[PDB]
Amino acid sequence: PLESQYQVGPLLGSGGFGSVYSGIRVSDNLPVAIKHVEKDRISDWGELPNGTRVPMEVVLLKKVSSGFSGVIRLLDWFERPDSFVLILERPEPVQDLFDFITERGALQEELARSFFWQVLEAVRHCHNCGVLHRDIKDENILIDLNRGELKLIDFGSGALLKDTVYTDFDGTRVYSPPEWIRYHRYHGRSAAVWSLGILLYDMVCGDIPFEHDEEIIRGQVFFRQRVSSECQHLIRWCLALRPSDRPTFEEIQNHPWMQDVLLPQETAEIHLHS
Ligand SMILES: COc1cc(-c2ccc3c(-c4ccccc4)[nH]nc3n2)ccc1O
Repeated sequence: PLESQYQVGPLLGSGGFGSVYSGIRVSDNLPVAIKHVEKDRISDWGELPNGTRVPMEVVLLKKVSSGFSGVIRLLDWFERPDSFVLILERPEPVQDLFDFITERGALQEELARSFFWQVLEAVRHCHNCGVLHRDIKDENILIDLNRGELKLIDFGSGALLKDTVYTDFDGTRVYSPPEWIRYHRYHGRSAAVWSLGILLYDMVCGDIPFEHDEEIIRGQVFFRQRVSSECQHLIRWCLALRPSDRPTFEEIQNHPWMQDVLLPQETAEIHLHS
């Protein structure tokens, strides 16, 4: 039982990530996070080996929880009469990237580079395990302050990665690409590159570039902060209106702006205990 091996605590973020509470694995006092989702509110279901009917979030989580510390890992899960319970890693201390940027404003390019590199690595990992996140944004990224490591969270809007067209989407609209707004269809990788474009802009500029469908459709990027030419090119590239014109992950990590990133621990020593 859950009440048996974990000591449940208060809600986290007052409903920021939905119904997730802080907890402790009582056997070793491991900090965990405990997410509840009720069956009635589940739109997308999956099948686990051995045929157990389970929310897609769990299949995706099982596939990406391999020990790579770029994504928050699923330690365990339980089924209850009317809901499901997830036990997840809880970094300590930790801060959400959205709150980090809010408090700090536009990040210095050295720091945005380290962060953005880590996020790419995490997304590459997901794709390699057959998972498309679909909700990449600052709110879904945690910072492990001690180690300077970023971690992806919230795979609730995710899908199995496929090479064919997607026609559904339940993520954040201002992070969605022109194809979705205009046609309600997209391909996984080029849409993910678009959202990464939005994310990077948010990091260097302190906010998102588009607030309405029309701004997204137009694809004009105005920079309100001082941003290097190299970084501007990368952002404008990811935010190409035509999916085909967008870079591949390899092209992004080979971009000149991306060269000579800091190691996560270096990043923490320089920027996190500033
Ligand atoms: C990796 O997959 C998922 C992860 C989460 C999620 C959310 C908040 C989390 C915190 C935390 C700890 C302290 C403060 C704030 C957050 N720690 N670990 C978390 N995990 C929720 C759904 C998912 O599918």
